[PDB]
Amino acid sequence: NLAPLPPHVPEHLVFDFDMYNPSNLSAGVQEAWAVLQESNVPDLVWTRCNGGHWIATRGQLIREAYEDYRHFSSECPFIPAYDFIPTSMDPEQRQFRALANQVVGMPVVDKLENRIQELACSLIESLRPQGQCNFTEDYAEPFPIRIFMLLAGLPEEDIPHLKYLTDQMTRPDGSMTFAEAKEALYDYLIPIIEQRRQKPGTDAISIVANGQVNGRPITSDEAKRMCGLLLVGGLDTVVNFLSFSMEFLAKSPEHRQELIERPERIPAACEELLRRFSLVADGRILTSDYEFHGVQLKKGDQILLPQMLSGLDERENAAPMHVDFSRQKVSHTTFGHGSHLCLGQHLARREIIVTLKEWLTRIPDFSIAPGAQIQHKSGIVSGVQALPLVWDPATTKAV
Ligand code: HEM
Repeated sequence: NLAPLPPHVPEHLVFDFDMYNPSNLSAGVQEAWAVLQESNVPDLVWTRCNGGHWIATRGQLIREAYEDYRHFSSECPFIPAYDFIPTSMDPEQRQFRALANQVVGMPVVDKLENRIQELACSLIESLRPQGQCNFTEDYAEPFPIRIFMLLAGLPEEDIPHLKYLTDQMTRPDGSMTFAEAKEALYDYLIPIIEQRRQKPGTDAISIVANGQVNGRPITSDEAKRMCGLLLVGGLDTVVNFLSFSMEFLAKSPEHRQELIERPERIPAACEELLRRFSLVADGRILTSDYEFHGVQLKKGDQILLPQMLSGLDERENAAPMHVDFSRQKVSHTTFGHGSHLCLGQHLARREIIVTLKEWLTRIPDFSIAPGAQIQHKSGIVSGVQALPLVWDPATTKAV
């Protein structure tokens, strides 16, 4: 479905890329997006897919647009009932982020690290003697939701229902509309926020519920909308990213062996994997008519600014599809750039590093299940549909 081409858009800039179903997704999702960086493709193009929108294809422009919040607004960040905070905001933004940093900043992640390891260990040990798993379902999906319950001081018994609600927001089975799933999340959070307003702990919800905004107490509406984002922001991104990384390690024994031999390289490897298997593609909306790098943008045009593409740009990193854990400068915008830079980036890195450290020492040798062709999916958060892995349980190390 190709939306009618707006009069202000010149035909030479038209490239009908579909962010939800790119051509040759079969070759890998990053590769599918990287078509936008072929030499015949301009730095800024218009697609008639998905309502019609601009796409910045190079890291320079992606970074610039994210820095220029006055022209490129977050009021409409998705192509093509959402009310989470502080996503859709462009003074308030700063205070909400400051409050979120209080609950997921480095000192919190540092305190949580060993608990993250103990969770990783328990999951891996549960899988280890089987000699197979679907990594995405059996390790990746249960992990970040459990980390959120730790962060937010919520009981383990609440996981199935909360997981169901967040699953309906991104992959509905039809039982709930997005609005219904969101409201049920709020029905869950509201009593807890109220309770911890009056009797706080040191968990994330307690800290949020007692925050201040513009010199007055954070409202219940503001607090639930922040807690909601802290929950959903760290689920599909981590699930899918872990899956891309493990798929790669399964298919590249030489890279796997490098991390087995030199575990001290795992933090640097994490960063290089974040670049190579970057997965988010958000956008902005034009606040006014604006000429950007020789291209006339119109007030209200949407522009896709794919975080994924900056680090894949050969102008930012040489031989960008190659994975090299020793890169001296790993340039990427995997966690975003500018005023909405991911608040969960420190927690996410710790989850990744802990996962790789524990998997590589317990199950150092694993492969893709023979005959399986790994399928990717594309959209705002690109991903791995399933990741069937196999290993010999006699090569593994028991707890
Ligand atoms: C590999 C994992 C992750 C990736 C790649 C990722 C990526 C991103 C990106 C690109 C943005 C900016 C979106 C934009 O500018 O439009 C963002 C924002 C955000 N992230 Fe993450 N994220 C990850 C993990 C997490 C985790 C674990 C959490 C929570 C614990 C989290 C919470 C948030 C929140 C609350 C925002 C909104 C920030 C704002 O608007 O001020 N993320 N993330």
